Amino acid sequence: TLYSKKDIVQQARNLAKMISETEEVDFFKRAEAQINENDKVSTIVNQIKALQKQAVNLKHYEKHEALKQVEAKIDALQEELEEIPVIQEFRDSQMEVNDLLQLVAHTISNQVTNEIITSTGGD
Amino acid sequence: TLYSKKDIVQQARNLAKMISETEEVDFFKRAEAQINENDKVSTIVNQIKALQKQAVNLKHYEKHEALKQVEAKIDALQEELEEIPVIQEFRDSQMEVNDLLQLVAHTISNQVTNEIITSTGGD
Repeated sequence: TLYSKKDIVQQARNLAKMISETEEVDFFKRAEAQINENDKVSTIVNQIKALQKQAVNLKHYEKHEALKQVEAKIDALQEELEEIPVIQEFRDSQMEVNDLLQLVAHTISNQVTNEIITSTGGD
Repeated sequence: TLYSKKDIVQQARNLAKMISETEEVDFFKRAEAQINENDKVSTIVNQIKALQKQAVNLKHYEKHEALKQVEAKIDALQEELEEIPVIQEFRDSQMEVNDLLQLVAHTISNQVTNEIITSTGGD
């Protein structure tokens, strides 16, 4: 009997659980732990939050010129955030995990095509 | 010990082999067999081929007006091709397989995030 879509979904979840037990995701997890504890990241994320609250207010009241300044402040803070060591580590771990996922997707896609070819021969 | 990228790739290939043994891919395979044997599809695909050969020639010699006619002929034939029953079946099977693959990708992506959350808690 053929695998049902339901079987495949369960098997895909099993693959994901193993993917979550790779050095890549292990890196992402400890990196994430470090940015949740870093004080500088906390200070900056809060300031950004506060400014985004003002932004919504300024646009409501159509304070365009004032909005531009708040937006400049947010851009300034976001770039500062990315300069932070633990943030750089986090971004690096994110990429490692996203690249791994893409590899899995390509592998699955390419293997399916191979299996279909070996079974049919292509059209 | 954590799974290595290599382990994951192998496991992804195993998932693909099972995916290739679903009703979806089984549908794609018998649909593909039918268009490779259909005479009308063969006639049209060959005519399209021949015209694409003329197209390359016309553009080389810069026969723009003439190229436009050859391109119109190709469009006419392609649409005729899609009207063919066995082709409609093939397109339907292709979608079933592509939708299944997308589901697998989403499932893997969403389960990884869940596993990371249950292990860390998110950032």
